[PDB]
Amino acid sequence: GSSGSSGGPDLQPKRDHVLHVTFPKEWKTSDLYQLFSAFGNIQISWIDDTSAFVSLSQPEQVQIAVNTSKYAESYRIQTYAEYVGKKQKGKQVKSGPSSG
Ligand SMILES: CN1CN([C@@H]2O[C@H](COP(=O)(O)OP(=O)(O)OP(=O)(O)OC[C@H]3O[C@@H](n4cnc5c(=O)[nH]c(N)nc54)[C@H](O)[C@@H]3O)[C@@H](O)[C@H]2O)c2nc(N)[nH]c(=O)c21
Repeated sequence: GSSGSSGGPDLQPKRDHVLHVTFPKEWKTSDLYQLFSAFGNIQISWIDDTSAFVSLSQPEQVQIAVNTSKYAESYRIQTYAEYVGKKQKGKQVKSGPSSG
């Protein structure tokens, strides 16, 4: 990093070790630390009442969390790149996402 290098002059993604997580509005930072305790130390960055980003120390841990979330029924997990690739959310259709 700021020590003297960024990996190269290329413009590839920088979030391959980061997840996006979706949950009921009653979930807390403590439930998130409990969910991701399987991967050691982490970092958490909110974006709504019902979703946040979560950083992990390896992309292998990201792949394991994305595989294991298929069995969850009180939360769900995807990569940062999946969240970006689904940004066209289309949440409601009564008039449009501009109105709900
Ligand atoms: C602790 N939180 C926070 N949030 C959601 O994340 C948003 C950003 O929070 P934060 O990073 O702490 O930044 P701020 O210092 O800017 O926070 P702010 O002064 O707005 O005060 C906190 C807000 O978050 C709400 N909040 C706290 N605890 C809960 C909770 O259990 N559920 C919900 N749904 N909201 C909570 C407060 O009422 C206040 O408005 C933040 O704006 C919010 O969207 C959050 N979301 C969940 N589900 N759980 C949490 O533990 C938190």
